[PDB]
Amino acid sequence: VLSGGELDKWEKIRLRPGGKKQYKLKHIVWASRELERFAVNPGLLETSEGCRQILGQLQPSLQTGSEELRSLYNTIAVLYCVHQRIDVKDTKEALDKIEEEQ
Amino acid sequence: VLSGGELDKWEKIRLRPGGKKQYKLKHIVWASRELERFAVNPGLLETSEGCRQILGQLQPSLQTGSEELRSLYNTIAVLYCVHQRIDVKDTKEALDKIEEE
RNA sequence: ACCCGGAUAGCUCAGUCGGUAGAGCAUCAGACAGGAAACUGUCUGAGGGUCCAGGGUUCAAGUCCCUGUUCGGGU
Ligand SMILES: [Mg+2]
Repeated sequence: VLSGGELDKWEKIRLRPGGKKQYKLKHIVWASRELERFAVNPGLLETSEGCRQILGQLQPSLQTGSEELRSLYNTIAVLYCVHQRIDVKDTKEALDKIEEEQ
Repeated sequence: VLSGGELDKWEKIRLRPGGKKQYKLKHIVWASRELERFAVNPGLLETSEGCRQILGQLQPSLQTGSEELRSLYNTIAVLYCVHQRIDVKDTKEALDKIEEE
């Protein structure tokens, strides 16, 4: 789902801006599982374009969505910046670079 | 109640194993205070034997004791390992080194 | 800008009188029933956290006080 060099990037990112907690492998695994429970092709995770399609498919449901959904949307955003080789240090930053594209 | 060199060790020990809080003087003071209310010589604190005597004297009362008592018993244990020059990094280790005997 | 409420296991959430934290799902391993078998079910165990960040009170803070960050809701 992620390359070798990308993992080392992934494992450097923090969940909260000032947090002392950062992403691990468990997040990717769990994300692919929850992707199927929502009737989505988990294969779309290993490409930057696949994530673009997923993120846009979930953008609307976010406003009315549950806390469990936003969490998923966030993890995919962070994972998108890694594929795009965009450098980010925490989830907030990832969401910002994704909104800058619009 | 404590020597100069022992203090430097005392104030390095952590209350909780991974805790970011460490022992200070207020703890030793507070322990001697609670000692007087129970009719015990606080002078027994500045000796390796004095703490050994207290710790064994309170072993029974522990099962039925208050939360504030456990606290006292622990603070005294740490104070014993410092007197004995036994190396400990937190209260937990002190309790372990006392049972290892 | 102001007021209110959240932040705790990979995720959603509980946590009582302050006294070092639990469940559900997820992940791993195992057991039992039916079945030659692939399999279809039922239960059990384990790992996994320092409780957003920084200070303060206290012998002792997830818990009480203040600040910052952040999310949602309201005016
Ligand atoms: Mg969470």
